[PDB]
Amino acid sequence: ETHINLKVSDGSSEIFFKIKKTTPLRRLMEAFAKRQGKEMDSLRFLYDGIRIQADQTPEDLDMEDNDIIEAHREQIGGSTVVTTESGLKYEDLTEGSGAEARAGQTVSVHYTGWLTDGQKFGSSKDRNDPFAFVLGGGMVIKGWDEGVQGMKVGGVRRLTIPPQLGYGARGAGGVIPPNATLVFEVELLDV
Ligand SMILES: COc1cc(CCCOC(=O)[C@@H]2CCCCN2S(=O)(=O)Cc2ccccc2)cc(OC)c1OC
Repeated sequence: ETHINLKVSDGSSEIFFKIKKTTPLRRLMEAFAKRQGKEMDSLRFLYDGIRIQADQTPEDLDMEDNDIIEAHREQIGGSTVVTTESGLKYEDLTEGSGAEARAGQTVSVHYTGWLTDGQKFGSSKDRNDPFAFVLGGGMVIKGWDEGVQGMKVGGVRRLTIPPQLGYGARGAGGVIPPNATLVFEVELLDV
């Protein structure tokens, strides 16, 4: 056999590939990162608990048909996920500089949002149009009004938003179903 099938899983997104055994894994890794809107740089791919480098081939790693590659985010700065009283979770992927965003300020952000199955349902980067709103003003979902408070400019924060802080029993956009937990990465551009 010259080719094998591989599954890459990050716990949410799973993507299936068929790769020639002598092909470097770079293209597969890039494909998985692109599907999440992310750069390959912000991800780590493991096979049999060992990190894969882009130049390595399935042959190099003795991979077999239907083997699994696990995908993770690694932030060099570390990972601390905080649960709030409301059940919101936040994780500062990057901490910003300067003053913290406060309720009542108009902020400008970039964001991407996904379902817990990894499906991207929206991004400001799609129209390359930052999104502005009045923080704590009730014009965005509750999880955002709560979760963007405390961010600093240049910060990127990952919000995990339970449905009562999102779209609840209604869902939205022909994409988000009832009772869906939402994941956003939000970049604070200005406050
Ligand atoms: C369910 O409650 C509300 C929902 C909205 C939705 C419009 C604003 O959108 C958002 O809150 C979020 C965060 C800010 C960026 C855009 N989104 S969004 O979730 O990505 C919008 C979306 C796009 C595609 C499919 C489904 C949903 C506005 C609201 O206020 C006018 C709401 O009431 C507080």
